[PDB]
Amino acid sequence: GEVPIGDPKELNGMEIAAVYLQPIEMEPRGIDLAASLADIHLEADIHALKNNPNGFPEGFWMPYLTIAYELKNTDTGAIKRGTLMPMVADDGPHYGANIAMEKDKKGGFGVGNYELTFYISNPEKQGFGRHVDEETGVGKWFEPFKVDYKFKYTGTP
Amino acid sequence: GGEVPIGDPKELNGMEIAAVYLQPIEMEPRGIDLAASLADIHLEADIHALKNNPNGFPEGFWMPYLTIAYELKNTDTGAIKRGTLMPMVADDGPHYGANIAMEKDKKGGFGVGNYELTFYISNPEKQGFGRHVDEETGVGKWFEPFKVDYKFKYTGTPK
Ligand SMILES: [Cl-]
Ligand SMILES: [Cl-]
Ligand SMILES: [Cu+]
Ligand SMILES: [Cu+]
Ligand SMILES: [Fe+2]
Repeated sequence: GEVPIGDPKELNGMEIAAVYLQPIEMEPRGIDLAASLADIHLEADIHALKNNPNGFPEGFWMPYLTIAYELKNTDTGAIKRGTLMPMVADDGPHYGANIAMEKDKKGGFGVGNYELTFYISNPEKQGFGRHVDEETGVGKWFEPFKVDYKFKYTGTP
Repeated sequence: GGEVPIGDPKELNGMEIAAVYLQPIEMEPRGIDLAASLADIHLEADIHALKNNPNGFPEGFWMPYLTIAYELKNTDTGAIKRGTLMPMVADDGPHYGANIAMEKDKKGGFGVGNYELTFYISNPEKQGFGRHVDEETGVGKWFEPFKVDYKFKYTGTPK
């Protein structure tokens, strides 16, 4: 089961929530950190709100986002950064990454209080287009932004 | 509107794959597709998950990160052109599309007539989109690359 990370945020036509679960195994291999090296799988759950201004139907997954994360243990001061990758699981597409916590050879990423930040850029950064004609067009994309969560990490689930 | 349907939708590999066309559409960012003023149609592949999709996509969801090549053939004249459909969004949602010169393309016989359209579709892994494969959260293997074809009569730009 998935453990909630903080409270979700609504902005820029999107619901942006974070969860973690046990490490997963991803194909293609050699991209996501291997499950045996990780303690959690971190997911960003990002879906269109009602009346999304960029034309995405309510509830649709928001694709082609560029997303980085920053995870800070506020007890130890340890900070790490990485990027979340687009992928699909049994419960649909998301952006995810296996992450070493206890297993991080640097130390300091064990059980404790955390701050998580997502840094998110719009689909155009990856060449995704938008109609702009009168008949079928949609509005401009958001500028890059961050969202912050606070959570307690209680150990590899 | 709306979109002019091209042939009949196919249901294959856990997806509905339909083809439609509209008038040329103005797209941002500028420069990455053919300008509207230079085109006669906007061609789209309309691709969504069926129920019981074996790759974890909920019913109705747009299928993202597909690589989609098209071949458009005028069977009357012999004219052929090939291209890629690019992912983008319109007010009614995401699709794969391209502006295409028909009558305006003086390099071939792309006028009003009988057409065959083929899509060549590769799965999202070709673009590095991932899939869980662990027992707990994993999904089925991706489909191998495949083709679908449609026949339609092109009658000119919608007007
Ligand atoms: Cl929070
Ligand atoms: Cl057909
Ligand atoms: Cu994942
Ligand atoms: Cu389009
Ligand atoms: Fe999930």
